[PDB]
Amino acid sequence: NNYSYIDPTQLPYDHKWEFPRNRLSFGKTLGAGAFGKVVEATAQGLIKSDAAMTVAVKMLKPSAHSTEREALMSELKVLSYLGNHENIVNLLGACTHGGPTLVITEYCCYGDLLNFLRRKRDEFVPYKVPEDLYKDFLTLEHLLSFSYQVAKGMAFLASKNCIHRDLAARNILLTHGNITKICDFGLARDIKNDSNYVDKGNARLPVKWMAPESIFNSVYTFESDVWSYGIFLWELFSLGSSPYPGMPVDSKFYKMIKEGFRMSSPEYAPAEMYDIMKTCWDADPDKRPTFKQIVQDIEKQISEST
Ligand SMILES: Cc1ccc(NC(=O)c2ccc(CN3CCN(C)CC3)cc2)cc1Nc1nccc(-c2cccnc2)n1
Ligand SMILES: [Cl-]
Ligand SMILES: [Cl-]
Ligand SMILES: [Cl-]
Repeated sequence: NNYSYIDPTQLPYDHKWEFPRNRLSFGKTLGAGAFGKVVEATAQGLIKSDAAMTVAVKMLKPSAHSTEREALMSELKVLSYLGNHENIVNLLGACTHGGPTLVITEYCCYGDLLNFLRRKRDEFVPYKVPEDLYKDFLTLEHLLSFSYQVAKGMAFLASKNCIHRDLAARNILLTHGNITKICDFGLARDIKNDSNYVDKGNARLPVKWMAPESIFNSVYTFESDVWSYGIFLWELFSLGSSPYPGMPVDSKFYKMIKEGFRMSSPEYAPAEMYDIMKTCWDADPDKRPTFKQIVQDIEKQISEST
């Protein structure tokens, strides 16, 4: 089962979310996997004054089977259960009557964070971008803010007993004002053809982001998400590089993780952020920081840079 602690079969779908599907107008695909996709759409009458707005809509493809139909309804129940939160992609509505399940969220102006970092990598500026302000250079200040916002969103998920299990820059969205939103593409990512997912047993898993207890024992906990957040930090401060660069996931990789090999600091990581990474990758889950502790650590770093 994919729910470590919460039980979505006992969580109620709040009908306040229900939206008439005929008021959606579908546009371009934002991401697609084997069985699901997310599309841009315009929603009419979602706003009380009958102004139009752009949203993102998740739906299954005709390729989908009963398992995926149940999974999408479970996902909707979990998002409804989580409720509103500024660091999580905002649920706006859903369509459950009169057709297949549709899940409607806000549209995030700048897309996923991994591609944003790669797009901005070549013009990154560590300190002090004035006359150059119009270019919207990526700065160290932004990276610290991203780390802080994702940690705050993850502390929220943990406070709801929710385990992400695929925390990574590809599952962070960026909107106006350098604001991040944790999401989960899930079935709307083509993991079959994504080299960041690796065949393990009968599954395709994000092995380079996974804690050892998740790889070898299929254990998913608050503490295993913290390990993934450590890998996410490495992506962030390497400006979108793939982790363990040049290492295939093979028997040698699993042995090195078990033996205690860990990545060195990426080129742009402040020492105190690498400190967080190292503690997130402790072999002992009980010695990793909590997300709440990470939030307090990074908040101090941000106030000390200013
Ligand atoms: C339209 C939609 C429907 C559902 C979701 N779902 C989630 O974001 C999500 C996040 C966390 C959980 C919690 N869950 C707990 C259990 N573990 C195993 C999985 C995660 C569930 C759903 C997002 C979206 N939004 C979305 N998804 C992908 C891309 C985009 C997008 C892309 C580009 C521009 N703007 C938006 N927008
Ligand atoms: Cl469906
Ligand atoms: Cl969960
Ligand atoms: Cl060190």
